[PDB]
Amino acid sequence: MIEIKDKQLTGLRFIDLFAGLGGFRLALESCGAECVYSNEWDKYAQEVYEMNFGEKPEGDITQVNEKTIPDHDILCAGFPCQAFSISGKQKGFEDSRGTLFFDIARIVREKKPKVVFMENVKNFASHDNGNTLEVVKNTMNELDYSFHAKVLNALDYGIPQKRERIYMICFRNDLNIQNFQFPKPFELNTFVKDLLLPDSEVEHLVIDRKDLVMTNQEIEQTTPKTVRLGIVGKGGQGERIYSTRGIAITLSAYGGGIFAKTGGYLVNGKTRKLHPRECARVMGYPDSYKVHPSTSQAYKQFGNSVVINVLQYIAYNIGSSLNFKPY
DNA sequence: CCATGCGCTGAC
DNA sequence: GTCAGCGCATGG
Ligand SMILES: Nc1ncnc2c1ncn2[C@@H]1O[C@H](CSCC[C@H](N)C(=O)O)[C@@H](O)[C@H]1O
Repeated sequence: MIEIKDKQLTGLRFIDLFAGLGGFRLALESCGAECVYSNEWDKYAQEVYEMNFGEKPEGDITQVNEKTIPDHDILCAGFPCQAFSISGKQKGFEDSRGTLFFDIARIVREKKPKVVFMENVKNFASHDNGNTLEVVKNTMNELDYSFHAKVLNALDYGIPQKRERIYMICFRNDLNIQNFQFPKPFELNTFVKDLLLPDSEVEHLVIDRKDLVMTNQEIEQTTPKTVRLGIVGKGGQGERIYSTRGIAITLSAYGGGIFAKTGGYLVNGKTRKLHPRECARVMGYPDSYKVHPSTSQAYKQFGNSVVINVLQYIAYNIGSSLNFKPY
């Protein structure tokens, strides 16, 4: 993460829904806000959250009464995506996991916070010919909010990863906010090779298979794009190998292949997948965050997560607007 | 629960 | 024709 000297959100309160590792909390806390409620149902995720922040998040949101939730200023939610991703089937609103937005809508109707900050995958902006995005937009206008949405790629904000996502921000109409804007892009000066750990700390992650079909040469100069070097098996998901001189591919939660959930990379002559700490780093987490002791569950958590740096520049821009109240 | 071979869809 | 995805399905 980045350091913030000007703390634009000092007296505001917010809630962490679909908490996961607490990516939204780290970001909003560095700007000065305070957390008064958190929710998440996975046994193991609750263990890490507690290890780092000190509290246990409430369970299943579908059976919690919206009237018991504390008063607050900003609502945060990175809702589920299996039903909208380009890698899965595409059932959408007909999916048992695709109805979560309506619970946000339900909680929003009672507490009426000032800001709503949500995140989901790129294909959500294009799913069902745009009907899904419109249902979200119109439901939001009906509740008396304005709707701003956009797709930002992480390689444009300082992190070496090709993770594309849609961020949605909405302000209550009494406020009359007319100057909100998404952060501007800038040049990348850090690459995958600058986040890696020493060779000794790994060894056990190396893979020597006899399918290595080198199909390109190692490049000699850095570049902000994924550069493919070879294939294993049939070159399907998890059997593709990349150069440590470009950027990482999107980390995932339920992925497969011999180089599962992280992909494979050519390092000092050998091919291997990434370590949980290198996963923390390509996602913007600080070395002081404690990861779960089960490596298998650690990989699933970083893959469902959110990149801190981008949430930080966006949050700062929410506060600037709330603070511009001239006579 | 953990490991790993797959096969289709979207935006060039 | 090329290439990538906060995934799905099946075995122990
Ligand atoms: N019915 C439900 N009630 C409560 N939590 C739920 C839920 N369905 C899914 N979840 C949780 O929703 C999360 C979606 S992914 C969100 C990740 C988070 N932004 C990050 O910083 O890590 C998962 O952790 C999932 O376990």
